[PDB]
Amino acid sequence: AALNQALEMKRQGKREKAQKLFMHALKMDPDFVDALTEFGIFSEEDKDIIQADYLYTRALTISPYHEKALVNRDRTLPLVEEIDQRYFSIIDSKVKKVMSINSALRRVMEETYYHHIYHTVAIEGNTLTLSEIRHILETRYAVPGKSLEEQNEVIGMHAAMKYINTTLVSRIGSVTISDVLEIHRRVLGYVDPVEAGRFRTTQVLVGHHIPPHPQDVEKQMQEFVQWLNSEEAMNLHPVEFAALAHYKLVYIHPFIDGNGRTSRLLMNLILMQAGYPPITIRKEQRSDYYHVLEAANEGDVRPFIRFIAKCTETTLDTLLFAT
Amino acid sequence: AALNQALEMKRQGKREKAQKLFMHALKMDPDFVDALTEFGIFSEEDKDIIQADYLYTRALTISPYHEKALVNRDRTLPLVEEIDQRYFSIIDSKVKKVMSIPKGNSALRRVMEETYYHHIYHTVAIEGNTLTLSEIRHILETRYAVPGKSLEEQNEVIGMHAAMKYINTTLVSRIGSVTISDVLEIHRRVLGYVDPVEAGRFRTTQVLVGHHIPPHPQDVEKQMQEFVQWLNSEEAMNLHPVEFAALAHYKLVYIHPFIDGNGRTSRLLMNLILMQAGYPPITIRKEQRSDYYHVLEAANEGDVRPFIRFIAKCTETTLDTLLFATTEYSVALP
Ligand SMILES: Nc1ncnc2c1ncn2[C@@H]1O[C@H](COP(=O)(O)OP(=O)(O)O)[C@@H](O)[C@H]1O
Ligand SMILES: Nc1ncnc2c1ncn2[C@@H]1O[C@H](COP(=O)(O)OP(=O)(O)O)[C@@H](O)[C@H]1O
Ligand SMILES: [Mg+2]
Ligand SMILES: [Mg+2]
Repeated sequence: AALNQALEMKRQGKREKAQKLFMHALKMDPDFVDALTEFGIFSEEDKDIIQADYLYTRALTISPYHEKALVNRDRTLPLVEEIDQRYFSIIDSKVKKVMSINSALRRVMEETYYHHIYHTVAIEGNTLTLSEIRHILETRYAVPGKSLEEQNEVIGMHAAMKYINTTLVSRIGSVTISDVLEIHRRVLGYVDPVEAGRFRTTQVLVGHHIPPHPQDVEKQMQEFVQWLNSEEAMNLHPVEFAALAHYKLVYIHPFIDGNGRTSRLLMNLILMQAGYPPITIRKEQRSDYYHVLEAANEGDVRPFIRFIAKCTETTLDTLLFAT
Repeated sequence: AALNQALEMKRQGKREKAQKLFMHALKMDPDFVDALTEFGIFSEEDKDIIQADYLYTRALTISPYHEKALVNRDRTLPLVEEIDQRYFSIIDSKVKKVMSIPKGNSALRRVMEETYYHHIYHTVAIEGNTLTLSEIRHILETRYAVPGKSLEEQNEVIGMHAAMKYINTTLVSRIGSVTISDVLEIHRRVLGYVDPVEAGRFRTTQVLVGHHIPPHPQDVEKQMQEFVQWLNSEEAMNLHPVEFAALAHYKLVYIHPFIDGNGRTSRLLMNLILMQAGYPPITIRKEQRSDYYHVLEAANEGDVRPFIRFIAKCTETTLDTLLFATTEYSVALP
């Protein structure tokens, strides 16, 4: 198809030109095995083994026996497992330096705390500025010309964080379904006190994703918390555990609202319980954040795991910048 | 004691003077049987049989056999029961006038909206909420915050409206028993936007409320089961709607089941009882805070009649307003 033009293009370079044809052929058919497999060998020439591997894996989900994808995938499968293991051990070092450590650390933590709220709420259309958030929380006085729902999204954010940082981080034992609802009760309670702290009673669409039926939400959550307390989960790297817990909850979409915020908090609880600072997915990463969630729903949660790892690294880089 | 100075002073008039000595003797001892009886006799000379009766009723709670109180109390016990029965039948006529209006009527519809925001203004303002009626209309109509006012105050308003909506939609028209769950559902909305953890659940701690120590948090649940049993009893349905409402208001206030928002739920439950009997929702105005607490104090002390009467005067003033306002718009509106 358009693939052959990219292959001829690929020769003689104009690679930026070959990329567009590969990308266009992918838009016309994202399940085109020969385009995936050839675009992966293209991605490797640019030293992008992680993306090359993505495309060989997408290809073999569509065509399990495609020889060209197979011989490449066998090759990159564990090369990528190492590359990924390595990134995690790089994050661990930055965590050590941070946990090695004060005047300027304490100062950073606050600046950060209000910055987390600004980003967790802003990502989904909340128009409050960081100064307005600091105002709402410090003074307890409303902000002029801004909706009450927006300001109550902030109060609940702080109420929930307080509760986690005080009642759950230091606590020993199993993470319960009850804790998750307690987080949600605070997260959403000031905006919707009837729906906060209880599961979805209706079926919904979330982009192109239809989550479990409200009849199934409770079992899917019991299975989720079983997993959160499993050895399998505690044997993961905290970053991979956190990212998976974030995703798994988002996939269940147990509440009618405030799912993304509880997932980001649960993720930060998992991380903080493993001695990691709380991560912030910035407002500006919404497009990337949804692309990795889409690829995850499509079958590969690694880019989501990697997305959260780059968020983890950035958060630490920002902390160590105050050296 | 100082009673003898009033009594003598009372002779020769100088009543205003007499009153102060009676009031002072009452401040030094509110349980002085002879000062109560003499002051009741004094109150009748001014045509105040209801207050005279209060004083003889009070005296006989302290001294069951006091002859002077006793003979007066028989005279007045049932006079006052008639006077009270009569006021209620006067209120019924005014309700008939309100409920004799076509109800799609343009003038009333304006008054019903005005009264709604005015109720919220007063039910919240009575406990120090500084929001003005215009700020309340703003918060609810626009959904935008009000500058320079606390978020707690604006969330007290959102929860009142949320609760009133729920009552007016889900409970007024509903048939059957009023349950303990409905009361919590009201509270969930009333308080949820201010305290989402405590809203919809009973007190877990013991508290003081003025000079009143309510049931222990261990006892709150049984006291509420007894309360809703009473709300569904025929004894309660045989009362006049006004007396039933006022008693339900008081009984809940006495239990004080929640850590906050008790007064508001009681005023709402009171308005549910009334609305279920075909009465418009009444408003205890913020300017009546002092009187409202005095009648609750007298109730706690042993006599709930002044509280019942207080709510009846609120019922009458609400209707009077409604009728007058619906009549002013009948002319000046098209
Ligand atoms: N296609 C999708 N697949 C899976 N999860 C999704 C998808 N689209 C959105 N989400 C998730 O839904 C969240 C937004 O839903 P919502 O329940 O209203 O949470 P909140 O109120 O915290 O923003 C996003 O943050 C994301 O985590
Ligand atoms: N001494 C008292 N005796 C009986 N009830 C009282 C007393 N003091 C206060 N109350 C009741 O308590 C209410 C105020 O308490 P609260 O639980 O905080 O409710 P809210 O915040 O809605 O007003 C008053 O409206 C009144 O009904
Ligand atoms: Mg949302
Ligand atoms: Mg109060």
